[PDB]
Amino acid sequence: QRETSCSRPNLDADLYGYRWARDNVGQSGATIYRLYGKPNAPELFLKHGKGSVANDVTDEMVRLNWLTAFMPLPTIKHFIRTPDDAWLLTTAIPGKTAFQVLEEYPDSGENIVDALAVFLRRLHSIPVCNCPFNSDRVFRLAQAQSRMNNGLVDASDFDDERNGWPVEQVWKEMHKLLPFSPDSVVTHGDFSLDNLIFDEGKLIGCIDVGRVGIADRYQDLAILWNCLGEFSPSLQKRLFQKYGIDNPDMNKLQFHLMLDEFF
Ligand SMILES: NC[C@H]1O[C@H](O[C@H]2[C@H](O)[C@@H](O[C@H]3O[C@H](CO)[C@@H](O)[C@H](N)[C@H]3O)[C@H](N)C[C@@H]2N)[C@H](O)[C@@H](O)[C@@H]1O
Ligand SMILES: Cc1ccc(-c2nn(C(C)(C)C)c3ncnc(N)c23)cc1
Ligand code: NA
Repeated sequence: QRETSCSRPNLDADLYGYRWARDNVGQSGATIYRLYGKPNAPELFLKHGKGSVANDVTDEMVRLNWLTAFMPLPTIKHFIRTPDDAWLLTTAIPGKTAFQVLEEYPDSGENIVDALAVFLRRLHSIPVCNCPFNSDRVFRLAQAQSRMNNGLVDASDFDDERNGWPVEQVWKEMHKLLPFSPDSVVTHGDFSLDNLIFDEGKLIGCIDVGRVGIADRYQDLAILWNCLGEFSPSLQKRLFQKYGIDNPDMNKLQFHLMLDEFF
């Protein structure tokens, strides 16, 4: 059947009367706009990806859409995909990042880490049978290989212990840590202090979920542990203690930190 009846059925009016600011200025990836200062309307964020980055913004859109059923996330107001562009408009989660609150309230360090650990347990508790996204080490290693071969790796942003290493050395050394035992949980993928939002003293949500998928829990623990290393070894140790691991697996920890060097 081809019913063949002639019938017939955006982003412009969604943005009426907002002030525009351009955020996260010196960071890679999508251009980020903060929309604010419109009376009687919530703050919004608008991501714009061109070229390969449009795929990244598209990845984030579908992971927001899926994961919001389980966790507190920004809400998708509008998304557009054209052959070379992606625009993602979301509601802002009010508040400050974990990083911001740690700097502003140094004495709150322990409470902040406890909250991050509990939040991480909640995410990791989502049964994997719900998750349509694969983010496992095999998938991420292939992504890392392509980024290295495409010349995209930021070799000046390596951790201190790999400062000045050629990217190829990191690649080679990382492979010596394999194989290790399979563990699969729903992960965030970039669980840094920048991507967790606190408001009025409470952890109310996470952002930047474009790498969400099934992976080793150390994908999230490692990145966060690394961030806490800017502040104190005791906050790093407390993360694992609150999460409930007796003996942090230093091999998996090192593997996932090396892997994140490529991203
Ligand atoms: N290229 C884009 C990526 O840039 C950062 O990721 C990088 C980390 O920042 C680096 O680590 C440094 O910064 C940490 C705090 O972020 C510090 O604790 C750590 N001691 C520092 O060496 C790490 N070596 C590589 C990782 N790719 C962003 O987070 C990530 O979202 C973004 O996609
Ligand atoms: C100081 C600060 C605070 C928040 C954000 C932020 N970035 N982003 C993205 C980048 C995911 C759109 C957000 N998305 C939703 N809510 C947010 N609050 C943010 C950024 C910087
Ligand atoms: Na939600």
